[PDB]
Amino acid sequence: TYPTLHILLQFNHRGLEARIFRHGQLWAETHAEVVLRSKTKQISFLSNGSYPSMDATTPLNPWKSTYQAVLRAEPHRVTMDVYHKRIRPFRLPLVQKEWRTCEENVFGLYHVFETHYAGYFSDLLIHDVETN
Repeated sequence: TYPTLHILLQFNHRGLEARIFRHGQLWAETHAEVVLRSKTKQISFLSNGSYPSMDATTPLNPWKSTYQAVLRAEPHRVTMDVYHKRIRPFRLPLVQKEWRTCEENVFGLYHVFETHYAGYFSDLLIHDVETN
């Protein structure tokens, strides 16, 4: 097996929304209080796992900025590649991260993601899945 998670990330004026997919099924959701309008600050947060100063929530000047994180648990490493909008063949990842660790399952693979963004995401709301 290879555990894989696809995480759709939306930055908006309300914060950062993570939707976690598993074989194309929405498996889990979480939210973070990460309010960042510019692409530069968003990608800096995505790379570093944190950002020092958040922007103001402005419901009259809203925004929507979307990224996709792809996590793979290869036999002797975990990788995370983050793509603008979604993984496509014409575009390359904005952020590349790698860890010398073995993960058994999607729950461990999510823990790696959550630990890179430590302190930000609330606990998972999880949904019924019908695998394959």
